[PDB]
Amino acid sequence: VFHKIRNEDLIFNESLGQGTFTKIFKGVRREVGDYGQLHETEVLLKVLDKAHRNYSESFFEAASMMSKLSHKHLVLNYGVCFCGDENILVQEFVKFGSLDTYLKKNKNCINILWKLEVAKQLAWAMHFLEENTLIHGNVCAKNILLIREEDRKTGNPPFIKLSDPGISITVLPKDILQERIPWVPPECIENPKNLNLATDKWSFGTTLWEICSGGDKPLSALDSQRKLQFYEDRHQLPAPKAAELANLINNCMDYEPDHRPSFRAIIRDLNSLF
Ligand SMILES: Cc1cccc(Nc2nc(N)nc(CSc3nccn3C)n2)c1
Repeated sequence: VFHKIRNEDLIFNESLGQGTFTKIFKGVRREVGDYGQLHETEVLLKVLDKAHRNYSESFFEAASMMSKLSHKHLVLNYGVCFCGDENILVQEFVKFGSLDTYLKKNKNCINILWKLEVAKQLAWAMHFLEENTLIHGNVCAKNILLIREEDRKTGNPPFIKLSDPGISITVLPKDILQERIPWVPPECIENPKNLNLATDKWSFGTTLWEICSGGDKPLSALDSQRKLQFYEDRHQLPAPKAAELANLINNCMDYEPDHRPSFRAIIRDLNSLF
C-alpha cells in the first residue's frame, strides 16, 4: 500500500503533457527525510480522474505491485495523493527524462556501445520482473528514464530506469491498443486476455528498435488499419540503421509467444555483441 502524501505538501509547477488517460506535471513535495531534515523534493506527478474508476484502479494497482519490488532499474514511486476528485502518483523526477526524447534531442549522436549498455540494463530489469512473474505490459522507449548521462572521463555508462506500467491493456479501449502497434504484440490485438510475460519480450524488441533508431517510432507512417495489415501479413520491422541489434529485435518480436527467448538468454546475447 502506497504511502499517503497530503495535498498540502504538493506544489504543482509545470504542465508536462499527457500520458494515456493521465495528466503529467513537474512539482515539489515537502517532506521529512533522513536525520529529520526538511526537504523540498522535485517530483513527477501523474494525475488520474477518479471518475475513470476502472482506469485509475488499474493504473495504481500496477504501480503498487511494481513498487513492492525495489530494484536499481525500477522507478521510485514515493506514494500517492488521494487528492479529492483525482488520484495522483508521486514519482521521482528523473533528470534527463524519457529516452526517446533524449535520443531525438541528441540527434542520435550516440554510439552503439551506449545503446548496448542501455539495452543490457533494461534486459536486467526485465529479467528481475520475469523471475518475479510480474508483467509490465507497456515496455517502450518513452517508459525508459535516463537518470544520468555517460561520463567519458570515468568510463561510467548512461544509467536508466523502467517507469511505471500505466493502465493495463486488458482495460484499455481496443482502438488504443491498435494505435500502440507494434509495441502491443499480435496475440493481444487478437485478445487482450493473452497478456502474458511473453508480451514484454515482444515489446522489448520494439523498444530496442526505438533505441537503435534514435527515437523514431516504428510504423509511424501507418494508420491503425495498415498496422493491423502489418500483423496480418506477419511482417517484421525494418532493420534500424544501427543494425547491430536487428537479429535480437527480430528474435524477440516472434509471432509465436512461446518462442520468445528468456531475458537471461537476451542478456547473454547482448553480452556477446561486445
Ligand atoms: C528533462 C525532463 C523533462 C520532463 C520530464 C523529466 N523527468 C521525468 N521523470 C519521470 N519520472 N518520468 C518522466 C516521463 S512522464 C511523461 N509522460 C508523458 C509526458 N511526460 C513528461 N520524465 C525530465
